Amino acid sequence: FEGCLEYETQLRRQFSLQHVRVIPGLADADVGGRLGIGAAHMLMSLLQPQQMLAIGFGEATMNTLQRLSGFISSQQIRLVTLSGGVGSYMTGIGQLNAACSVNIIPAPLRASSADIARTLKNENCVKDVLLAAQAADVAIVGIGAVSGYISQGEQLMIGRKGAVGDILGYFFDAKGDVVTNIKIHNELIGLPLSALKTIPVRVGVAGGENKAEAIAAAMKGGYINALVTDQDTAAAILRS
Amino acid sequence: EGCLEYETQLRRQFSLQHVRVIPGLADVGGRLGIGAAHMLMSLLQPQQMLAIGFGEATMNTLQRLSGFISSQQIRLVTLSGGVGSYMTGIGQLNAACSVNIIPAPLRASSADIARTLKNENCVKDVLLAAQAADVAIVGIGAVSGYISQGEQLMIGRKGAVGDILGYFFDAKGDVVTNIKIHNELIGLPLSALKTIPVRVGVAGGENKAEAIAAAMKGGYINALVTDQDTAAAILRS
Repeated sequence: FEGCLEYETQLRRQFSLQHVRVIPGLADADVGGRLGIGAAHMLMSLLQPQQMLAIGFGEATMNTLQRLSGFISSQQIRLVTLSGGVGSYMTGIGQLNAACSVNIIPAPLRASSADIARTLKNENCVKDVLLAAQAADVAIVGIGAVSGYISQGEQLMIGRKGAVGDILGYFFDAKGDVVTNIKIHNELIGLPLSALKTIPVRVGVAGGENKAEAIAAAMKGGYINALVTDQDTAAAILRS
Repeated sequence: EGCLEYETQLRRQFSLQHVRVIPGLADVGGRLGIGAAHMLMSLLQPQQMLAIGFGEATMNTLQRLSGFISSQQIRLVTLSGGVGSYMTGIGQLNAACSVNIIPAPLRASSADIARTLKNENCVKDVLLAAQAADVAIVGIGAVSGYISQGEQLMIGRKGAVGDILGYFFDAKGDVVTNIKIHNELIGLPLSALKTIPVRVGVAGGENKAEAIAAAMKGGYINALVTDQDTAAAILRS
């Protein structure tokens, strides 16, 4: 039969990934903390001293930063937020050393209207951070699945419009294309997915079998070109 | 030293609640941080809320207060936008500390944009939290890069002597009313800061005496941490 190493090889070839790690399904520990540890080990090998790491929001990325905090200080890694929201990055940034360089988009995650988001993106202190993010060497993001900032109603319509998952709040369909008649898209302050693709090494950290279709789609769209996930999710991706 | 005597005079002359005057007597700003952290350690009860301004005296203070903030579970909230400008201070706390940050720039490119930003739910929520704080800790600037060299010159021409949180006031302590940066700032205005019951100003340097006196006369702070020479200067203001 087949195990984690074989799932890594298959994922790597099937989605043309640059790096993949697949962690075993059960252990004496919950998946999400173990995803963090694994994403952290992958980033430690990928990042060179003084390089720049763009970070998304969410529990998996915040767990990852925690595990990476020592390497971040020791290796002088500069962190930059991929999205607005400020406070949503504090569980991961809090663990860092005071001398660590962190560049934070000083704006909300989501504006109340598209005109307001467009205004805020043009504010110099925000535009500067958006450019810095797009220029990073490596990115780490979570991946949400349609299976705080979005109402129940919006979530239901996002799904009716064919979204399967999101990165940074931007929703894409089963083929990996951004769903284009979704209003939240034009209201978000951070980097759009088309800009995220500038970053050369884009690591998704995500798991739960429920997320298989979203993770697959994210790779088919090109948004991530490296993956950290778990055994069961990997299997499900491969049959997607 | 003559420190207790300056404390008494300052307290009486400006009707202050608490005052500390540190010896003259070389690392001034470092010792003001110590001073103001000590004052805050005696004022804050467990789980109370501290509103913080930006600048180095305040960020210094925060470093020295960091273990008190953990063990007494002090909740921190930013008085202004800017985010990045608070990071040297908050980086020094651990990750179980509660820190509520205004998610917006310090200054918008126009007053309409400031006003739009202040009405965003996520900004407005933090502004209210800030105004509801138990104690505040701010620096005081003296007219003696969020602002042009050109702007700074016109701000002095308009009769400002000093600022708190980028809000400039004249020698009597009144907010200078024809300065457009005021309507571009995202944070709490000074009139709102005055809701907070204990408002501690931490500032020193003889050149700041006029600004510091004025801040007191306008009621923006009602507690002060400063150094001996500055105290002597304020009192002769």
